[PDB]
Amino acid sequence: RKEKLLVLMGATGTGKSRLSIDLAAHFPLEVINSDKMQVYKGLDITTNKISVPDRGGVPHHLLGEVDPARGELTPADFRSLAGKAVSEITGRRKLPVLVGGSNSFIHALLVDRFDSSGPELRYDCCFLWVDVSVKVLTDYLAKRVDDMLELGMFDELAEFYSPEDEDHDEDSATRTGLRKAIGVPEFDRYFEKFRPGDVEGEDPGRDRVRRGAFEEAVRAIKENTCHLAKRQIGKILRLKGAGWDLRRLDATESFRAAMTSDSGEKCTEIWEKQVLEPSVKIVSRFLDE
Ligand SMILES: Nc1ncnc2c1ncn2[C@@H]1O[C@H](COP(=O)(O)OP(=O)(O)OP(=O)(O)O)[C@@H](O)[C@H]1O
Repeated sequence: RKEKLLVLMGATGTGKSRLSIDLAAHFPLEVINSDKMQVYKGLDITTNKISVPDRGGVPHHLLGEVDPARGELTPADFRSLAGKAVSEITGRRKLPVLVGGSNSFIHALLVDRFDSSGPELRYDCCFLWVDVSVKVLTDYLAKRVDDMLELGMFDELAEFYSPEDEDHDEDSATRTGLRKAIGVPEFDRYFEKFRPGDVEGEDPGRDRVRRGAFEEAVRAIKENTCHLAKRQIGKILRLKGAGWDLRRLDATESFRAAMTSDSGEKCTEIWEKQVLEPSVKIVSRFLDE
Protein backbone atom coordinates (compact mmCIF):
# COMPACT_ATOMS: atom_id res chain seq x y z
CA ARG A 1 0.00 0.00 0.00
CA LYS A 2 2.09 2.91 -1.36
CA GLU A 3 1.04 6.40 -0.25
CA LYS A 4 0.64 9.38 -2.55
CA LEU A 5 2.90 12.31 -2.02
CA LEU A 6 2.98 15.56 -3.92
CA VAL A 7 6.46 17.01 -4.23
CA LEU A 8 6.99 20.68 -5.01
CA MET A 9 10.49 21.28 -6.32
CA GLY A 10 12.65 24.12 -7.58
CA ALA A 11 15.46 26.47 -6.67
CA THR A 12 15.21 28.95 -3.77
CA GLY A 13 12.58 31.61 -4.25
CA THR A 14 10.76 30.01 -7.18
CA GLY A 15 7.36 30.38 -5.42
CA LYS A 16 7.05 26.84 -4.07
CA SER A 17 5.43 27.77 -0.78
CA ARG A 18 3.01 30.06 -2.65
CA LEU A 19 1.95 27.30 -4.93
CA SER A 20 1.47 24.89 -2.03
CA ILE A 21 -0.94 27.34 -0.51
CA ASP A 22 -2.82 28.07 -3.73
CA LEU A 23 -3.32 24.34 -4.28
CA ALA A 24 -4.87 24.05 -0.82
CA ALA A 25 -7.83 26.05 -1.98
CA HIS A 26 -8.53 23.10 -4.42
CA PHE A 27 -7.30 20.13 -2.52
CA PRO A 28 -7.48 19.33 1.18
CA LEU A 29 -3.78 19.15 2.00
CA GLU A 30 -1.02 19.71 4.55
CA VAL A 31 2.55 20.79 4.01
CA ILE A 32 5.82 19.19 5.01
CA ASN A 33 8.76 21.58 4.73
CA SER A 34 11.83 20.10 2.94
CA ASP A 35 14.07 23.18 3.15
CA LYS A 36 16.86 22.24 5.57
CA MET A 37 17.37 25.73 7.05
CA GLN A 38 13.63 26.28 7.53
CA VAL A 39 13.34 23.31 9.84
CA TYR A 40 14.92 25.33 12.63
CA LYS A 41 13.04 27.76 14.86
CA GLY A 42 14.66 31.12 14.30
CA LEU A 43 15.70 33.67 11.66
CA ASP A 44 12.23 33.55 10.20
CA ILE A 45 13.21 36.45 7.88
CA THR A 46 16.69 35.31 6.93
CA THR A 47 15.45 31.81 6.10
CA ASN A 48 12.51 33.10 4.10
CA LYS A 49 9.87 31.14 6.02
CA ILE A 50 6.44 31.67 4.56
CA SER A 51 4.55 34.04 7.00
CA VAL A 52 1.79 32.40 9.01
CA PRO A 53 -0.91 34.78 7.73
CA ASP A 54 0.07 33.63 4.26
CA ARG A 55 -0.28 29.90 4.97
CA GLY A 56 -4.07 30.31 4.70
CA GLY A 57 -4.75 28.08 7.62
CA VAL A 58 -2.90 25.25 5.96
CA PRO A 59 -1.22 22.89 8.45
CA HIS A 60 2.59 22.83 8.17
CA HIS A 61 5.11 20.30 9.45
CA LEU A 62 8.89 20.34 9.89
CA LEU A 63 8.73 24.12 9.75
CA GLY A 64 10.57 26.02 12.42
CA GLU A 65 10.26 23.44 15.12
CA VAL A 66 13.81 22.11 15.52
CA ASP A 67 15.89 23.83 18.22
CA PRO A 68 19.06 25.01 16.51
CA ALA A 69 20.86 24.60 19.86
CA ARG A 70 20.52 20.81 19.48
CA GLY A 71 22.77 20.69 16.38
CA GLU A 72 22.13 19.76 12.80
CA LEU A 73 18.96 17.95 11.74
CA THR A 74 20.61 15.30 9.64
CA PRO A 75 19.03 13.94 6.43
CA ALA A 76 18.43 10.70 8.32
CA ASP A 77 16.69 12.61 11.14
CA PHE A 78 14.58 14.21 8.44
CA ARG A 79 13.61 10.94 6.74
CA SER A 80 12.35 9.73 10.09
CA LEU A 81 10.44 12.87 11.15
CA ALA A 82 8.94 13.48 7.67
CA GLY A 83 8.03 9.89 6.86
CA LYS A 84 5.99 10.04 10.10
CA ALA A 85 4.24 13.24 8.92
CA VAL A 86 3.55 11.75 5.51
CA SER A 87 1.92 8.85 7.24
CA GLU A 88 -0.07 11.01 9.61
CA ILE A 89 -1.46 13.36 6.96
CA THR A 90 -2.67 10.54 4.77
CA GLY A 91 -4.23 9.22 7.93
CA ARG A 92 -6.37 12.35 8.17
CA ARG A 93 -7.20 11.83 4.47
CA LYS A 94 -5.42 14.92 3.21
CA LEU A 95 -2.72 14.99 0.61
CA PRO A 96 0.82 15.42 2.05
CA VAL A 97 2.90 17.97 0.01
CA LEU A 98 6.70 18.09 0.31
CA VAL A 99 7.69 21.76 -0.18
CA GLY A 100 11.26 22.81 -0.38
CA GLY A 101 14.58 22.82 -2.04
CA SER A 102 17.08 20.70 -0.11
CA ASN A 103 17.54 17.94 -2.59
CA SER A 104 19.46 16.08 0.10
CA PHE A 105 16.32 16.09 2.31
CA ILE A 106 13.96 15.32 -0.53
CA HIS A 107 16.12 12.32 -1.59
CA ALA A 108 16.74 10.96 1.90
CA LEU A 109 13.00 10.96 2.51
CA LEU A 110 11.82 9.53 -0.82
CA VAL A 111 14.13 6.56 -1.51
CA ASP A 112 13.36 2.94 -0.68
CA ARG A 113 16.58 2.31 1.18
CA PHE A 114 18.42 5.25 2.57
CA ASP A 115 22.20 5.26 2.23
CA SER A 116 22.84 6.63 5.69
CA SER A 117 26.55 7.11 5.09
CA GLY A 118 26.06 7.65 1.37
CA PRO A 119 28.77 10.35 1.58
CA GLU A 120 13.41 3.12 -6.11
CA LEU A 121 10.80 5.37 -4.42
CA ARG A 122 9.05 4.84 -1.13
CA TYR A 123 5.97 6.70 -2.24
CA ASP A 124 3.74 7.26 -5.21
CA CYS A 125 5.09 10.70 -6.14
CA CYS A 126 3.91 13.57 -8.33
CA PHE A 127 6.72 16.09 -8.84
CA LEU A 128 5.90 19.67 -9.70
CA TRP A 129 9.06 21.57 -10.62
CA VAL A 130 8.66 25.37 -10.69
CA ASP A 131 11.25 26.75 -13.04
CA VAL A 132 12.38 30.32 -13.66
CA SER A 133 14.95 31.49 -16.17
CA VAL A 134 18.25 32.01 -14.32
CA LYS A 135 18.50 35.70 -15.15
CA VAL A 136 14.98 36.45 -13.94
CA LEU A 137 15.55 34.28 -10.87
CA THR A 138 18.88 35.93 -10.20
CA ASP A 139 17.31 39.38 -10.39
CA TYR A 140 14.32 38.37 -8.28
CA LEU A 141 16.66 36.87 -5.69
CA ALA A 142 18.64 40.14 -5.42
CA LYS A 143 15.43 42.03 -5.04
CA ARG A 144 14.27 39.60 -2.36
CA VAL A 145 17.48 40.20 -0.43
CA ASP A 146 16.53 43.91 -0.46
CA ASP A 147 12.99 43.08 0.81
CA MET A 148 14.52 40.96 3.67
CA LEU A 149 16.72 43.87 4.70
CA GLU A 150 13.75 46.22 4.50
CA LEU A 151 11.77 43.83 6.73
CA GLY A 152 14.52 43.86 9.33
CA MET A 153 16.87 41.03 8.40
CA PHE A 154 19.92 42.95 9.69
CA ASP A 155 18.51 43.55 13.16
CA GLU A 156 17.48 39.92 13.27
CA LEU A 157 21.05 38.88 12.52
CA ALA A 158 22.51 41.44 14.94
CA GLU A 159 20.36 39.89 17.69
CA PHE A 160 21.32 36.37 16.59
CA TYR A 161 24.97 37.37 16.74
CA SER A 162 27.05 36.04 19.61
CA PRO A 163 30.77 36.34 20.34
CA GLU A 164 30.72 32.85 21.92
CA ASP A 165 30.36 31.47 18.38
CA GLU A 166 33.52 29.94 17.02
CA ASP A 167 32.63 29.96 13.29
CA HIS A 168 32.73 33.71 12.42
CA ASP A 169 35.58 33.30 9.98
CA GLU A 170 33.99 30.27 8.30
CA ASP A 171 31.82 29.66 5.22
CA SER A 172 28.29 28.24 5.23
CA ALA A 173 29.72 25.09 3.58
CA THR A 174 31.26 23.79 6.75
CA ARG A 175 29.27 25.61 9.36
CA THR A 176 26.72 23.59 11.25
CA GLY A 177 22.92 23.83 11.21
CA LEU A 178 21.02 27.15 11.17
CA ARG A 179 24.38 28.93 11.24
CA LYS A 180 24.82 27.79 7.60
CA ALA A 181 21.88 30.01 6.40
CA ILE A 182 22.85 32.51 3.70
CA GLY A 183 23.22 35.85 5.50
CA VAL A 184 24.70 34.62 8.69
CA PRO A 185 28.36 34.15 7.65
CA GLU A 186 28.21 37.34 5.52
CA PHE A 187 27.08 39.56 8.33
CA ASP A 188 29.39 37.89 10.86
CA ARG A 189 32.21 39.30 8.73
CA TYR A 190 30.61 42.75 9.08
CA PHE A 191 29.89 42.44 12.81
CA GLU A 192 33.51 41.29 13.20
CA LYS A 193 34.49 44.85 12.64
CA PHE A 194 31.26 46.56 13.71
CA ARG A 195 29.78 44.77 16.70
CA PRO A 196 26.00 45.21 17.13
CA GLY A 197 25.23 48.62 18.67
CA ASP A 198 28.78 49.84 18.37
CA VAL A 199 28.96 53.39 17.08
CA GLU A 200 31.68 55.78 15.94
CA GLY A 201 30.32 58.77 17.83
CA GLU A 202 32.69 61.63 16.80
CA ASP A 203 35.54 61.79 14.26
CA PRO A 204 36.51 58.49 12.65
CA GLY A 205 37.57 58.03 9.04
CA ARG A 206 35.97 54.72 10.04
CA ASP A 207 32.74 55.63 8.23
CA ARG A 208 34.12 54.73 4.79
CA VAL A 209 35.02 51.22 5.97
CA ARG A 210 31.66 50.71 7.73
CA ARG A 211 29.79 51.58 4.54
CA GLY A 212 32.15 49.49 2.42
CA ALA A 213 31.77 46.53 4.80
CA PHE A 214 28.01 46.74 4.87
CA GLU A 215 27.78 47.00 1.13
CA GLU A 216 30.17 44.06 0.72
CA ALA A 217 28.12 41.89 3.10
CA VAL A 218 25.01 42.66 1.02
CA ARG A 219 26.61 41.81 -2.38
CA ALA A 220 28.01 38.68 -0.91
CA ILE A 221 24.59 37.63 0.27
CA LYS A 222 23.01 38.30 -3.14
CA GLU A 223 25.86 36.41 -4.80
CA ASN A 224 25.79 33.37 -2.54
CA THR A 225 22.04 33.17 -3.16
CA CYS A 226 22.53 33.38 -6.84
CA HIS A 227 25.18 30.67 -6.72
CA LEU A 228 23.00 28.45 -4.52
CA ALA A 229 20.27 28.85 -7.15
CA LYS A 230 22.60 27.56 -9.81
CA ARG A 231 23.66 24.52 -7.84
CA GLN A 232 20.04 23.64 -7.06
CA ILE A 233 18.94 23.80 -10.69
CA GLY A 234 21.82 21.63 -11.90
CA LYS A 235 21.04 19.25 -9.12
CA ILE A 236 17.39 19.18 -10.21
CA LEU A 237 18.51 18.61 -13.76
CA ARG A 238 20.34 15.50 -12.52
CA LEU A 239 17.21 13.90 -11.03
CA LYS A 240 15.80 14.52 -14.45
CA GLY A 241 18.45 12.04 -15.58
CA ALA A 242 17.78 9.42 -12.91
CA GLY A 243 14.42 9.23 -14.67
CA TRP A 244 12.09 11.21 -12.39
CA ASP A 245 9.07 12.53 -14.21
CA LEU A 246 9.20 16.21 -13.32
CA ARG A 247 6.23 18.26 -14.45
CA ARG A 248 7.77 21.65 -15.25
CA LEU A 249 5.99 24.87 -14.48
CA ASP A 250 7.44 27.96 -16.02
CA ALA A 251 7.08 30.77 -13.54
CA THR A 252 9.37 33.13 -15.51
CA GLU A 253 6.89 35.74 -16.63
CA SER A 254 5.26 35.65 -13.25
CA PHE A 255 8.54 36.62 -11.69
CA ARG A 256 9.39 39.22 -14.35
CA ALA A 257 6.03 40.85 -13.58
CA ALA A 258 6.65 40.30 -9.85
CA MET A 259 9.75 42.52 -10.13
CA THR A 260 7.68 45.62 -10.55
CA SER A 261 6.69 47.14 -7.21
CA ASP A 262 3.28 46.55 -8.85
CA SER A 263 3.70 42.91 -7.70
CA GLY A 264 0.05 42.00 -7.21
CA GLU A 265 -2.64 42.11 -9.86
CA LYS A 266 -0.24 41.56 -12.76
CA CYS A 267 1.92 38.92 -11.12
CA THR A 268 -1.14 37.04 -9.86
CA GLU A 269 -2.84 36.99 -13.22
CA ILE A 270 0.16 35.36 -14.90
CA TRP A 271 0.87 32.90 -12.16
CA GLU A 272 -2.80 31.86 -12.09
CA LYS A 273 -2.68 31.06 -15.79
CA GLN A 274 0.87 29.82 -16.18
CA VAL A 275 1.64 28.05 -12.94
CA LEU A 276 -1.45 27.38 -10.93
CA GLU A 277 -4.05 26.26 -13.50
CA PRO A 278 -1.64 23.67 -14.97
CA SER A 279 -0.66 22.33 -11.47
CA VAL A 280 -4.33 21.95 -10.43
CA LYS A 281 -4.87 19.76 -13.52
CA ILE A 282 -1.79 17.63 -12.90
CA VAL A 283 -2.62 17.09 -9.19
CA SER A 284 -6.21 16.46 -10.02
CA ARG A 285 -5.21 13.63 -12.34
CA PHE A 286 -2.69 12.28 -9.81
CA LEU A 287 -5.39 12.10 -7.15
CA ASP A 288 -7.60 9.94 -9.33
CA GLU A 289 -5.51 7.06 -10.61
N1 LIG B 1 15.98 29.14 3.43
C1 LIG B 1 17.33 29.33 3.38
N2 LIG B 1 17.87 30.44 3.93
C2 LIG B 1 19.18 30.66 3.90
N3 LIG B 1 20.05 29.82 3.33
C3 LIG B 1 19.64 28.70 2.76
C4 LIG B 1 18.23 28.38 2.74
N4 LIG B 1 18.10 27.19 2.10
C5 LIG B 1 19.30 26.76 1.74
N5 LIG B 1 20.28 27.66 2.14
C6 LIG B 1 21.75 27.49 2.01
O1 LIG B 1 22.07 26.47 0.98
C7 LIG B 1 22.77 25.35 1.55
C8 LIG B 1 22.30 24.08 0.88
O2 LIG B 1 20.92 24.00 1.11
P1 LIG B 1 20.13 23.06 0.04
O3 LIG B 1 18.60 23.59 0.10
O4 LIG B 1 20.59 23.26 -1.33
O5 LIG B 1 20.10 21.48 0.54
P2 LIG B 1 21.34 20.51 0.16
O6 LIG B 1 20.92 19.67 -0.92
O7 LIG B 1 21.63 19.62 1.39
O8 LIG B 1 22.65 21.34 -0.23
P3 LIG B 1 24.09 20.70 0.31
O9 LIG B 1 23.94 19.31 0.85
O10 LIG B 1 25.07 20.70 -0.97
O11 LIG B 1 24.76 21.61 1.48
C9 LIG B 1 22.46 25.44 3.07
O12 LIG B 1 23.50 24.83 3.83
C10 LIG B 1 22.34 26.95 3.29
O13 LIG B 1 23.59 27.51 3.52
